[PDB]
Amino acid sequence: SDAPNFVLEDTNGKRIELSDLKGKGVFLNFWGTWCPHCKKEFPYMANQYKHFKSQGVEIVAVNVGESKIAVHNFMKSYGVNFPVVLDTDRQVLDAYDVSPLPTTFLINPEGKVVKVVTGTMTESMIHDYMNLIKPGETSG
Repeated sequence: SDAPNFVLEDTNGKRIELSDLKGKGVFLNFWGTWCPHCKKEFPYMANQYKHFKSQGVEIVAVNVGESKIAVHNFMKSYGVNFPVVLDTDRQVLDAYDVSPLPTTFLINPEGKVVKVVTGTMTESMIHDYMNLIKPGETSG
């Protein structure tokens, strides 16, 4: 049930450790630039993140070991506005035993995996999933 801890660099070179996000809900995505689901769902995530960032939900979109350039090109094409990290050796992918691409893990403020999602997600499902993990209620 507990999300394995990991440390990866984001696309700006910043160290991101999962446990440094305790107290927040984490929408943890594993994805590749070629994935039909990701091309569709990344824009929905980016629109939802505009609302949920200020409700204590963080997104960590773990790319499965593709190049910096391929990742950058995808992020620009799909308007990504949330943290993307590079699982350069697929170590984290292996720790989470991820099969289909993509896979999403809903992690609560305590670091517990509350749902694993491999199906297609509408923007509404993404909204409800972020609600499922946000730390209580935050005032406007």
